[PDB]
Amino acid sequence: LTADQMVSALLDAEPPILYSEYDPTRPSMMGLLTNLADRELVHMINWAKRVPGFVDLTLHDQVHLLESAWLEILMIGLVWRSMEHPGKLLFAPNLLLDRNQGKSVEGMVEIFDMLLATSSRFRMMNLQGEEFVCLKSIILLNSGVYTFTLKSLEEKDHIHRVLDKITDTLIHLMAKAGLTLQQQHQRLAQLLLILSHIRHMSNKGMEHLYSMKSKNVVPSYDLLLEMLDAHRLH
Amino acid sequence: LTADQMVSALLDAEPPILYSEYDPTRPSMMGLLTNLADRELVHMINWAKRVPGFVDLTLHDQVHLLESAWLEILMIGLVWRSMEHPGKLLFAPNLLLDRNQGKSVEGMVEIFDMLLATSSRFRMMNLQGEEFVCLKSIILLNSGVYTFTLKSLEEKDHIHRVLDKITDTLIHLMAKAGLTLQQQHQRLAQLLLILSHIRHMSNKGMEHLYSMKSKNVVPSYDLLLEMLDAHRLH
Ligand SMILES: CCNCCc1ccc(CN(CC)c2cc(OC)ccc2[C@@H]2CCc3cc(O)ccc3C2)cc1
Ligand SMILES: CCNCCc1ccc(CN(CC)c2cc(OC)ccc2[C@@H]2CCc3cc(O)ccc3C2)cc1
Repeated sequence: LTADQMVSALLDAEPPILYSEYDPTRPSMMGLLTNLADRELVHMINWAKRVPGFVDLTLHDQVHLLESAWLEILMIGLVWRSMEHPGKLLFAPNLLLDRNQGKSVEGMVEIFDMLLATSSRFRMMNLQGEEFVCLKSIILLNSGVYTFTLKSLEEKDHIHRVLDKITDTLIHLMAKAGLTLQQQHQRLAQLLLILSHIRHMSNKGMEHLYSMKSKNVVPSYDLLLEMLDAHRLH
Repeated sequence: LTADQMVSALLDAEPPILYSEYDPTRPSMMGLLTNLADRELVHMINWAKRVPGFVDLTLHDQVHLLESAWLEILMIGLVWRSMEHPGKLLFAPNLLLDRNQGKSVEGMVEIFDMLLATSSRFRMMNLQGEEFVCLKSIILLNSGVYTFTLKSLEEKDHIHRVLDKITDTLIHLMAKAGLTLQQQHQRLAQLLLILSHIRHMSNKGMEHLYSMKSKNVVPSYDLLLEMLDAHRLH
């Protein structure tokens, strides 16, 4: 694929923005966030299978990547959605929350605060949609590569080749916009350093989920495999 | 500073490699690792104060950065030390451990495994010492920038300016070595993506320390401030 075709593939693969399920005519938070994220995950699977190179991996490796990255992907999506809404997190168009509304759950305002900080950072850098889809694909391919035989060596080589292709695509987007070569590598670095903070927020979020001690709230490898291991009957 | 002078400053600022304290004539693990890391932290402070731009920050902001980054810095140092020792972690020249020797502590082999994976990754990329010192400085300036007034806006602007200068330095190292422009941004991206895994390992390690429920094992803000807030009487 060319860089322009890579971008086009990623934009067309974008998942939709889902709504929270609550009667708007009625006067709770963990349940809304749980239901929303669970519905988003199904669309995640569909999106990941359209990330170029992802379906060339073994199904086992596909599951490992999604297992490691799913919460990071949910959060970067949230941060991107919330970019143009200072001080608020657009979990859904009908669920736009501020940090005060997170005080009703222990541990929530801390996570809200980091998401709000990342969204403000996105805003100051004026993150573009084309950069955002590249970053999200990078998360999917990178976050689990470190926890994977002759086959595994070939899978890791392919992942790094795709990641390199995404780097080239980000640089190409930046060159097309008229940035100097110095501005290009400076902006590439700034965007990739943000991914370390997204990892950070995900780990804090995973801590919260595991503390909930709920059977199904963290998606199992078997569930993720069931979702990814689709048949060809449709 | 020029890029060559930046590199020279970072190399000269490097901390020493400390030894574990144990009678080698005698026949335990958490205690050795605790003592070693605590002695390393004092040298960390000295090193951080020599990272160009770091001492231009407020002392409050200096402490915040070190509080967020100290375990990441310890682990990248470990991974770098262990690079030329496949399957082992060189905690110290007299404490070279394999993953089997981590099975004696619950949760240890999992952390060992991620450190070993990162060290193998360093080895395959043939990480250079000049790149390593740049990456370590990036960790110090980046890992806490998201949890910080007119003064704070100026502090964050300065941090991003220094980070941009470190990006330029990494690219300069790569250009001097004869890499193409494409190889330069591909390698920059590969190195910065590794920092997301170092964040990951640090968060898992922080989880372990907080579970220990030991008063002094996680350095307090006040302790870090006491260490950083030095007088000019020597
Ligand atoms: C798919 C498998 N089962 C998912 C079940 C599930 C998922 C998420 C949560 C809520 N959670 C866990 C980190 C959370 C908690 C907070 O304070 C404690 C603050 C913010 C959050 C996220 C922040 C990102 C985010 C993005 C979205 O797109 C949608 C929701 C959220 C909530 C509960 C249960
Ligand atoms: C400075 C303030 N007080 C520090 C007190 C302290 C620090 C560290 C640890 C041990 N720990 C916590 C993550 C650990 C535990 C493991 O399994 C459970 C495996 C590996 C580790 C690290 C891996 C990196 C690393 C690098 C070094 O340069 C030296 C040691 C280590 C151990 C205990 C107590």
